[PDB]
Amino acid sequence: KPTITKQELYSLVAADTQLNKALIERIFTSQQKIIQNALKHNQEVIIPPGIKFTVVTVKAKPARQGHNPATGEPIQIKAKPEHKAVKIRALKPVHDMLN
Amino acid sequence: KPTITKQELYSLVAADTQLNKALIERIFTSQQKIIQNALKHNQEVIIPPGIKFTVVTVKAKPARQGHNPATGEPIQIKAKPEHKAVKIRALKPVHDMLN
Repeated sequence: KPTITKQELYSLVAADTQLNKALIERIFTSQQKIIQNALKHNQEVIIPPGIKFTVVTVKAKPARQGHNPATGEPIQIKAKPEHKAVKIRALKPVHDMLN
Repeated sequence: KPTITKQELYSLVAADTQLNKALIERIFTSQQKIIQNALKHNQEVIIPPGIKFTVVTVKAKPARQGHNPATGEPIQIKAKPEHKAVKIRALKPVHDMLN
């Protein structure tokens, strides 16, 4: 049994909720933007079925200096400066989802 | 800015969509029971806004003794048995949410 896509999820929800699949997708889009707007304001969000959205800070990687092993030619890497990233954490009900 | 509770999210979605909160809650309840039922059939599922749900077999890990790096306080870590676990991975839309 293969993976269940977002678009099949919408269909499965709509049939189980007995609601218009278009209204269903309106809901998740509203959630999607609320999650987005909060994170941008460094606000954390918990969504069903128990996932926590975090804003984490990523350390800067300095610019680096190397050589091609075969040809001895130099290669370089840009410095990737420190930035903000998004982490999700499975909460209590997601761990217990198999119980 | 404080964390938005799983319950506070419902209120915000209910206002943005102009749906009643109880209608919002029935949708996510249905989404939970579909995730839960598919994972218990070892089936993968993708949910908005871009999180993938996987069932993995986690190996047994023996108990170990850690240390608070700044004080040297010992901290024991209990042994985990061989268990099945729910793993969630963030996809591109979530990792791009701050962009």
